[PDB]
Amino acid sequence: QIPLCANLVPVPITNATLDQITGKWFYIASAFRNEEYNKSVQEIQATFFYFTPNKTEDTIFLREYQTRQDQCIYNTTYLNVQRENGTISRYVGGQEHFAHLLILRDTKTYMLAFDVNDEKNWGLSVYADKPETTKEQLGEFYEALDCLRIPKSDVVYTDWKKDKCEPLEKQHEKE
Ligand SMILES: CC(=O)OC[C@H](O)CO
Ligand SMILES: [Cl-]
Repeated sequence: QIPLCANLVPVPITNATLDQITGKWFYIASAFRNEEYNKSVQEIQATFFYFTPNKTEDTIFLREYQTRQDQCIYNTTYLNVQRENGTISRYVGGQEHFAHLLILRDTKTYMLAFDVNDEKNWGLSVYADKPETTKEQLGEFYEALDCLRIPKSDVVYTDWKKDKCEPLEKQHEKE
C-alpha cells in the first residue's frame, strides 16, 4: 500500500558519472522533513559551486560560492564518494552525512536525496547548470517530494537576484 519513488532509486557512480558532474552547478532548492533544517537553509540566498572529482581517491573537491546575509562566502572542502551505493557524503557538524546522487533525465539538473539517516530528517535538494529553471525542469524533483510526502509549501528556493559571489568568481577566473 506504500507507493514507491522511481526517481529515488540509487544508481551506482562510475568514472563516467563523475565526469558527468564535473564542473559548475547552481543550488536551486531544497525541502526537508525536519523544520529546523528548512529554517537553517532559509539563510542561504544563493550558492554556485564547482566539482572536481578525484577518481583514485573516491573524493570530489568542492569550491563553493555562497551568498548569505548579502555577502559572498567562499569555501573549499572534499566530499567522499561511495560508488557502489550511489552516494556522496559531506561532514556536517563533524558527522558524515550521505546523499544519493540522482542525475535527472536531463543531464543539466541532478538531485541529492538525503534519505540515508533517520526518516524524520530526510530531505531532497536540486541543482542545475544555470541559476534559473522552469517548473517543468523541476518535474522530477516535485514528483519525488510528493512521493516522500513533503509538501511543495515546504520547499526553500534560492533567489539568484540576491547573488553576491559573481564578482568574486569573476576575479578568481581573471587570475
Ligand atoms: C552530501 C551532502 O550533504 O552535500 C553535498 C553538497 O553539500 C552539495 O554541493
Ligand atoms: Cl519519485
